[PDB]
Amino acid sequence: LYSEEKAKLLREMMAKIEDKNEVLDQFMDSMQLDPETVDNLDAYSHIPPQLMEKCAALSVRPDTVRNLVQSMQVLSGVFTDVEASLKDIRDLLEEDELLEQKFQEAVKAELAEVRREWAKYMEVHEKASFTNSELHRAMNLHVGNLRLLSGPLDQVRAALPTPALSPEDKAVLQNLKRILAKVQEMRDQRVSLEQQLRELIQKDDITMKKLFEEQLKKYDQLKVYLEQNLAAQDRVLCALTEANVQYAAVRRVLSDLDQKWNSTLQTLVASYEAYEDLMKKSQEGRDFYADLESKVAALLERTQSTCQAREAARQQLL
Repeated sequence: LYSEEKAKLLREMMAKIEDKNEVLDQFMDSMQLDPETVDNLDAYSHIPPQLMEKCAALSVRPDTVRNLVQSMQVLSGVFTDVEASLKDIRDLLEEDELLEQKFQEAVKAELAEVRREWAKYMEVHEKASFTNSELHRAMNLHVGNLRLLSGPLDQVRAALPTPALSPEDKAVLQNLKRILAKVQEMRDQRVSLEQQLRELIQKDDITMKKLFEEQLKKYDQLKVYLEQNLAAQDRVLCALTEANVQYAAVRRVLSDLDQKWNSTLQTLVASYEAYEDLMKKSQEGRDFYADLESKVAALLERTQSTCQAREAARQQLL
């Protein structure tokens, strides 16, 4: 009979709180602003734990970059050596063709096999070259980062981009977080006063009927506090929207800085995680081209021997 009056008072107050909260949420969500402001600033200067983990892990095996680069050195040397031997085989064969035509104007089997093997190894080198150039491209892609993670930490941190906000921008941000703090305080106060109202309503058990006009007076104070809370919103929203206007540009800046930070970090992680593959593919190249160099050097020997034997067999001229 009297709980219905309290339920009415509570209903009115909850209607007001719900409307105001609704508009507030529309503005706040429309501004992409949250009391957990995405200004970070602190984050930009702190090396990510996972990165420092990777650095410390590289400090236990300091022959990473060294062994990789040296492997690529050997590989390159064998590469150009193979090219040189192939060229020498070609030259010897063309000289033999010349001498054979001269001899034949004024007057085998092994030679054909040699020529075929030469074309064969020329093609093998041709196809492997793509693999090799891909390996060099990966080397360029990752070696610098692998060398950065293997060095001092201050350089790893130096690689990360940092803000350079003018003092004006700093003031703008501080004002924005001040107003956002006021909004948060206002919301916490709103929920707190709500719970105080519910608590006093629930425990208010009473025992002509004008007594209601007297016993409902115990809510007048909480109603004053709540009206003050709800009526202060429009102004703090005006201030917050003005500050946000002054904040759009710094938002742009710090957003681009965020994405650059993340891209840098991701590239460094990618290089660290690619090292192993780099090493195994470099070892594969070294094996492939050590064997190929072996076969091409043997072919060169047999070419010299066969062309010398042909030029010697041209003794009919004696």
